[PDB]
Amino acid sequence: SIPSYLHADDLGPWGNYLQQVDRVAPYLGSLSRWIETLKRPKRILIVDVPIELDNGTVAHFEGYRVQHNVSRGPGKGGVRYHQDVTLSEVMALSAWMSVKNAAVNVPYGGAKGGIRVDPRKLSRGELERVTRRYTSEIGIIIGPNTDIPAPDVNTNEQIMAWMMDTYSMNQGQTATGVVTGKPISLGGSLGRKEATGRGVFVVGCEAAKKKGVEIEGARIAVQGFGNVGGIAAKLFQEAGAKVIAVQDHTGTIHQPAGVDTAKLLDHVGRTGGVAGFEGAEPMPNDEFWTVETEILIPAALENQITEKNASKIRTKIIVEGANGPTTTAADDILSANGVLVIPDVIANAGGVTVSYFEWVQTEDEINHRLERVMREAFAGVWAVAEEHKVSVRTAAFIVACKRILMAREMRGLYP
Amino acid sequence: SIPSYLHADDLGPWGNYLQQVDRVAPYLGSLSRWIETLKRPKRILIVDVPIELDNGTVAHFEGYRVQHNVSRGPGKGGVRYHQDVTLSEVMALSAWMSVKNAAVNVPYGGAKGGIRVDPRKLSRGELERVTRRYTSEIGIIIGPNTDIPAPDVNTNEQIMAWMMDTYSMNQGQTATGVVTGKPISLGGSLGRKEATGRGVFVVGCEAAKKKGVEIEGARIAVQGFGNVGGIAAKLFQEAGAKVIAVQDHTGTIHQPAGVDTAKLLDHVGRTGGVAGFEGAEPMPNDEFWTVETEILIPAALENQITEKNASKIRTKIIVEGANGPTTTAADDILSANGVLVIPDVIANAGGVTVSYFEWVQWTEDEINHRLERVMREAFAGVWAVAEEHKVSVRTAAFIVACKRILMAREMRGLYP
Amino acid sequence: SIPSYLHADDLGPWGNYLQQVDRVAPYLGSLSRWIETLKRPKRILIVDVPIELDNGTVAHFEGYRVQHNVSRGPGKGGVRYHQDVTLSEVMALSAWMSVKNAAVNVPYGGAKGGIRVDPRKLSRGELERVTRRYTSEIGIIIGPNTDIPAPDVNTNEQIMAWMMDTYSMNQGQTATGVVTGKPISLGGSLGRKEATGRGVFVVGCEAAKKKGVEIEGARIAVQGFGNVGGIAAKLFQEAGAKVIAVQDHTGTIHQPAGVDTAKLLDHVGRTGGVAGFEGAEPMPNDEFWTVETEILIPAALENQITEKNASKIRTKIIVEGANGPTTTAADDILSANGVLVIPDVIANAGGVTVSYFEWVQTEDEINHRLERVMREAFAGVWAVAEEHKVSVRTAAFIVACKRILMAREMRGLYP
Amino acid sequence: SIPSYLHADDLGPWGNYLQQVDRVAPYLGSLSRWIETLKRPKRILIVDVPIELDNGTVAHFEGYRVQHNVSRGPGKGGVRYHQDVTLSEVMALSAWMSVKNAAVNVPYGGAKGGIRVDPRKLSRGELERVTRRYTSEIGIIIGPNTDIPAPDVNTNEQIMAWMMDTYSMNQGQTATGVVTGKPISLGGSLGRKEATGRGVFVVGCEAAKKKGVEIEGARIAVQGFGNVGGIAAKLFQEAGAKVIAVQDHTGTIHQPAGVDTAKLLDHVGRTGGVAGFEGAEPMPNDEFWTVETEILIPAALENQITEKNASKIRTKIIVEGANGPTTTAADDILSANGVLVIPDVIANAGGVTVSYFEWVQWTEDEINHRLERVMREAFAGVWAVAEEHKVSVRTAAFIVACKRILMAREMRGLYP
Ligand SMILES: NC(=O)c1ccc[n+]([C@@H]2O[C@H](COP(=O)([O-])OP(=O)(O)OC[C@H]3O[C@@H](n4cnc5c(N)ncnc54)[C@H](O)[C@@H]3O)[C@@H](O)[C@H]2O)c1
Ligand SMILES: NC(=O)c1ccc[n+]([C@@H]2O[C@H](COP(=O)([O-])OP(=O)(O)OC[C@H]3O[C@@H](n4cnc5c(N)ncnc54)[C@H](O)[C@@H]3O)[C@@H](O)[C@H]2O)c1
Ligand SMILES: NC(=O)c1ccc[n+]([C@@H]2O[C@H](COP(=O)([O-])OP(=O)(O)OC[C@H]3O[C@@H](n4cnc5c(N)ncnc54)[C@H](O)[C@@H]3O)[C@@H](O)[C@H]2O)c1
Ligand SMILES: NC(=O)c1ccc[n+]([C@@H]2O[C@H](COP(=O)([O-])OP(=O)(O)OC[C@H]3O[C@@H](n4cnc5c(N)ncnc54)[C@H](O)[C@@H]3O)[C@@H](O)[C@H]2O)c1
Ligand SMILES: O=C(O)CCC(=O)C(=O)O
Ligand SMILES: O=C(O)CCC(=O)C(=O)O
Ligand SMILES: O=C(O)CCC(=O)C(=O)O
Ligand SMILES: O=C(O)CCC(=O)C(=O)O
Repeated sequence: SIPSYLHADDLGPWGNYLQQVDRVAPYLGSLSRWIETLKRPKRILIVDVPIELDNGTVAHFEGYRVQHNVSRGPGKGGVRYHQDVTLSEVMALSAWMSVKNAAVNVPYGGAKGGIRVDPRKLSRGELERVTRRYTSEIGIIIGPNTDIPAPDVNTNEQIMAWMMDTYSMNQGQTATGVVTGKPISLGGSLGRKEATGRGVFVVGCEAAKKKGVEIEGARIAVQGFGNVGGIAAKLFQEAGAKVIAVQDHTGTIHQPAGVDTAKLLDHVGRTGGVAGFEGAEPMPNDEFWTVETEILIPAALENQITEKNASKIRTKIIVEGANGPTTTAADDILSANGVLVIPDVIANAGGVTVSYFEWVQTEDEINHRLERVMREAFAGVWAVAEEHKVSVRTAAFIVACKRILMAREMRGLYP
Repeated sequence: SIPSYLHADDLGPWGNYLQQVDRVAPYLGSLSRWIETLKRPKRILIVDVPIELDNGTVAHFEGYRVQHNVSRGPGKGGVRYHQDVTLSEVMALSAWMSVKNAAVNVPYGGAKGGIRVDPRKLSRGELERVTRRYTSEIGIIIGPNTDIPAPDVNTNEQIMAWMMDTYSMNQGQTATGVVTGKPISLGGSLGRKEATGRGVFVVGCEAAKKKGVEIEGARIAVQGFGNVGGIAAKLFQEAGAKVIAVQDHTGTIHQPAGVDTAKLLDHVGRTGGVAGFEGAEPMPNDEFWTVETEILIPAALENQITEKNASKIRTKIIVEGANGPTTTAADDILSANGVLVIPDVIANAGGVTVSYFEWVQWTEDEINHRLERVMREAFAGVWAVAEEHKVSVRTAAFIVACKRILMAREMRGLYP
Repeated sequence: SIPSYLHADDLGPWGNYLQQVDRVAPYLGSLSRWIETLKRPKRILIVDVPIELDNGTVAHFEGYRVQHNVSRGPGKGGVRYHQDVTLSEVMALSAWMSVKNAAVNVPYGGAKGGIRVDPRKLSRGELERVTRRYTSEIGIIIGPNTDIPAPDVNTNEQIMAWMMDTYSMNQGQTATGVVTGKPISLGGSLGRKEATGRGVFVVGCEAAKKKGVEIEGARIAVQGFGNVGGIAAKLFQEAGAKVIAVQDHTGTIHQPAGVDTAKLLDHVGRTGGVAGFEGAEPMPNDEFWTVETEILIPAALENQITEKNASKIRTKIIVEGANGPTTTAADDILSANGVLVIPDVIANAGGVTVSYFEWVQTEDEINHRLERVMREAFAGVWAVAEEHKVSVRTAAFIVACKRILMAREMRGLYP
Repeated sequence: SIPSYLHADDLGPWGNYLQQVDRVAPYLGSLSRWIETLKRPKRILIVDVPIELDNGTVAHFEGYRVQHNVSRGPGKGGVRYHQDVTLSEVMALSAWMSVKNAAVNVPYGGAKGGIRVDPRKLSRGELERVTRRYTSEIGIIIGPNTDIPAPDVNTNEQIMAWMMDTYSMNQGQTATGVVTGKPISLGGSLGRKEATGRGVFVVGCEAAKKKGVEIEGARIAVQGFGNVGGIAAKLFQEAGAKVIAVQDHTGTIHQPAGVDTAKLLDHVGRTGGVAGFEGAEPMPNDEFWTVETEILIPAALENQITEKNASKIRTKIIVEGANGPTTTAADDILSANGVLVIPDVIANAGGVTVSYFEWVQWTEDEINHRLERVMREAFAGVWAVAEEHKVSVRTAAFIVACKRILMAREMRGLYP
């Protein structure tokens, strides 16, 4: 049964997560007794985030920090700034953290934050004030040893610096370990910046090996061209693939010869989106999903590959950079159509893997260890998929949830 | 706008509270720029409360602690165990705490807790385990100097004792100030246990003087016969009133000679409700609202006097012991019909008043004498404001309370 | 069943305390279920207290803090420095604290401290160093809101000042509420210094009314002439009584005319004890107990009125200033001889009552409220004794233990 | 002088420890002035552990946590559940932790915990409640940076999980570092679980080299077949040795061909002990000590090799898996009989060594490979000391450890 604070016909991403839980249920053996633990976050914190606007009036924004499961260790997970941030969305994101963390076996529980705001509508000062007030409000449950935030959509090294500074001033001492994804002047690295994109690239290459797809001249489509999508695209072109189609919030472009990802990155950084890129042609947004490719990389927001457009997708491999881009109804259609789907909770875990590295701590040393971690987790999940004759997503959930509920099992209930 | 985590077609009591806020808006003056602070709780904590049931299976209950506003001091407010506990309801209850605390001028912010559970369905052990797990889950935001819980619907000295012990054991030291409503053996009193009901009685008498109603012979109806309703009814009969009708969750009883509250209290204690009481007749639940009285006392749950039944009410004074029992639509109808309505946020504040006396530390009589006097003073103050602005006592109570709460916000400012 | 860390043949005062608990068991009713709580201290802390001696060598002393029961509130109770301090003794003293605190109804659990040292064998420097090391070592379980020490045998305002300072310096801030019995300069009072003796005097007068003993001309004998004994004798002489026999660790003196208590106080202060006092005749220690009196006040150490000498006693009232001066075998003998015995756990509760007054914070007003509390506590216990046909001691335990165990019952067990 | 809270005629294991300290006294040099530090634990905490039994009765158990010496670092040491747990035993166990941690040079002081309880007499629910109440009571002095418990007799990864969870719920955050010996799901390893038994095997092979004893074909007798005894016997059989006699609390078995340790471990798991094992013959308990072996491994409880049975032992090497299994009087007898005794404070330090590894953040084989190396090197260092002073390995081990502990005490000094 769903919690009374949610509406059953308005479950958003959390409704998808719950479907993914139902699908792993038959594979949990005696851990089944504990399955409801997956459907109930330990801690939901909803905080008022009031600031004085530049125009003189007071503005109130919804801030969230959800700790979904911390059986295995302190909470870990990013912070989203987006106009569509909601309780149900932050809950789902915190759950996929719990599952991805268990799946790649980092000693972290899952947590997530969000502010319901479009940062484009705020001045730089307003953005800073919102960030600091939010960090003050959630300070009561975060900390280097308790719950460690990180970037997500519309947040970045600057937002993390403001968070780290605010928490430090509040507490009275510099605490670099309270957030990851920090600027290098404060402890972070170019390693962490490209970690998520690089993980996506690595597991996409491992899947291509399985699917018999050659990376040289492989057609790639990417949704999103920010921290995850932009980096994944850069690495695939550098591997000799052709990134032939990109869609973001500003529109869609198309380049049969493959875009110059370097120039497109600079263009995205200069205008805020791919629309207007000189080295490509504009394309209707719907046509993006029908462009024939070898690999499709959803790396924008959730619920993008759905019952509605899944059948018209013509690709060999989907590699989920985004959290929850694909629904379970879509999974079924894509499988029936012979598409290999590499799940978010495996594919995008590069970020939290290096976040772990940053929390504990060449650039090549880091990356080579990450690539090892990502291949090994992929290898393991693949073996579980083969063993139980299930999709890679289900297999990922088998591995992650067995680790989560065994922790619950051993820890027990008090009292 | 309303927060995105609520639905507009499902606001519960929070919707009623927002309407009450709209009505104080014209009276805030320069503090109007802060009015949205009243519509946004500072802190919403929702916790999982898992236990193993006696039967071997794991059960998960919804737990809540909402700190609506702490501009003026630490959080203060009860914990409700009820099957219809929801986010919006605990939100509304915590907001009424902020207002009532500012109205009677105790240095507490408003907070409230809830567990979505029917205690009737739980064994005594299960109820303990639920209470302890809840307490350990919200431990991170409560404490004797931070947020202090107390009883509410279906909770009592035993539930409070369990919360206090749990918190103490988690913290590693006895912390008797972490909750109020404690049993005598842990720092509480019979004073606090009858405080809210006594506050209702005192305030109802002050109102009766204003409307020219004599207490001796006066007909009283009471919805709810628990901690608040039972004591209120008991005190009114002892003052010479006739409690002629009682409704609770088990049924409605009617007795024009006035019930023996001593015997009815005992009956509710043995059986669980007023249903089946010897000294009365059973009456249809809807009919309860139509019984002619001098004073009607809703002391059960919220949203009980509505546009559906407000025109049918025949009484001179409503004194709200319950939180949120009357909607703003009902207010308009009752006022049109010349009914005097004394708002919850004044009438039921006797509890948090003596809760303050428990937390901060004189005979019981002396303690009651100060309580009675505190309630009289706050009533007279709110009444003076009602006359000043020619508004209802509810609006005046909000004028007084929100001016205190928002001036605190104004002075504290925003950081950064 | 006694704990394994004690020896049955070597129980010391704990053995007497256990017999007292057995004597209250028939009167607990439904609270009998919890009676073992009285028999088991929540917390025993034994600490090494090493210092460097003046002679250049290292000395190790035994330090103790026992928290017997904290159901009703934070621990409260004094610290004894004495060569015969032992685990069993500190346990017993902490348990009498719990009981007296509930009998007089202050919101404190029972606790006690001790250092097995004879201060007469230490220089002032050494005594200070021992006091400070001991405070640092037990720091982890004491504090203004947790456990509040106080004086007892061979400790006083100077020991308390050192304890308070050490704790403040360890914690980084002045914390005056960490102990009671402080010097005036640090928050304390003459009211607290005389509180225990005054309580003994008050209660003694209430018993005298019950037994028809006139204070005017009454013969008083006091064992111990320290903080408790000295002050009680002083108040009784001021009330017109004759203090005719005093015994302390240095000897016994006798003065049928009644000693000048003021001069004897001065003499003890200068020489260390009553021995050699000019205004009295020396007398064998054993003969002390046979001197006929109206009121006998044991205000020294425990186990002083026993099966061996109880039959020899010729007095009308015994008022216990000391903790546990009278064994249960002695109670029975005394009972049979028509001697009224007013128990320690009522008679000496003046200290903790004004200690409470100190912990929360005129002198005449402060004493006027000490006297009212003591009379009301005495009348209440007297009522219970008559109601149940039991001794005053048993009645005091009835009142105290019903309050202690009802707090236990209500708090329950977690888990 | 012994502390007044102990009896000279009832010192238990603590008395044996003191004899051991006396034997190292001539070798301390200038650090002699601090010898009494070895004989006085910094901190003894004894706690009441009340629970409600399944039959409705309140039961009180004795809980202990003794922090013997923390000059060199945070406290580290196991928790024993046993019916003969006593103050003197937990003191002795804490002190051997101090010594072994210094001997193998891990940055931990010595501590130990226990509950005087026979787990066989409690249900699983009762055992859990005891564990949790104990953890909440000793919480005030344990923590990941303060004092980190671990397994010992009758405790294990399930007990560790419960301690960890309790401490985390009390503190309000997951704290996986508060204990070691955790299950894999909570951060523990198979390396840690086999660690002590493995270190016993490693040093046993290091002594076998010194004595020219071939592991292949060597006769082994083990007392105790739990976490230490079981894994040690397995590792020896896998190295070609024959495990010919096993004694545990249920009895003694004999098998001159060498037991299948895999099948015996399974039997012990299923029935609780070695009694009834089909693959061997029953044998009188006292005869266990007279069986001729190459290697004898006491891996049960203390005081098993004494004046009484020492002259009867026919073996080449004794390797102490247990804490304090051998008295000083037995030591002398064994030395005169040419038996080589490898002491507990070196031989069983494998656990704390990997406990350190767990607490701090390589495959399971690299973990083991590092364990093997540190154990060989610590053995070789103590051996060099023993030959330097012409003393036993036990005395040499104390020389190494006590010099390090007392130098730490010397530098830190006394405050004030
Ligand atoms: N370390 C990380 O940053 C990390 C780790 C794991 C998963 N993720 C997930 O990866 C995804 C992207 O994260 P980011 O860090 O790249 O965000 P980012 O803010 O750098 O860029 C976000 C991208 O999403 C696109 N987008 C937004 N709304 C869109 C719409 N309606 N239609 C199409 N595209 C739209 C934007 O145009 C932009 O390209 C999110 O799902 C995030 O949760 C991020
Ligand atoms: N100190 C306090 O307990 C306190 C303080 C201030 C306000 N209040 C308010 O007073 C009211 C009652 O508090 P309590 O402490 O009396 O609770 P209580 O649990 O002692 O009893 C509650 C009463 O409500 C009645 N009730 C429940 N459902 C009903 C229904 N559907 N129809 C009619 N009656 C119904 C129950 O039968 C019972 O008589 C609540 O609104 C509570 O918020 C209580
Ligand atoms: N606030 C308090 O100080 C307080 C409160 C309650 C109870 N008590 C009890 O009162 C008693 C005395 O307390 P104090 O504070 O007066 O101690 P104190 O150290 O001021 O004087 C103690 C007295 O005991 C005497 N004494 C010691 N050994 C003796 C022996 N073998 N024979 C005879 N006399 C001996 C000493 O000579 C001295 O007169 C103790 O039992 C203490 O626990 C003290
Ligand atoms: N990591 C560890 O577990 C660890 C580390 C270092 C030292 N030790 C020591 O090793 C010994 C056991 O460790 P464990 O972890 O194996 O305990 P365990 O509880 O797994 O098994 C204990 C063994 O002792 C046996 N035993 C109990 N009483 C006995 C008796 N009277 N006669 C003969 N055998 C008896 C039991 O039958 C069982 O075989 C203890 O001395 C413990 O302190 C354990
Ligand atoms: O780096 C992290 O902590 C994880 C970032 C995140 O939220 C994600 O993996 O989606
Ligand atoms: O006494 C308190 O602190 C809270 C009482 C309460 O919950 C209420 O006033 O409704
Ligand atoms: O003042 C106190 O806290 C108690 C003094 C004391 O030790 C006693 O009452 O015996
Ligand atoms: O793992 C540890 O901390 C040590 C276990 C223990 O108590 C021992 O070595 O005997």
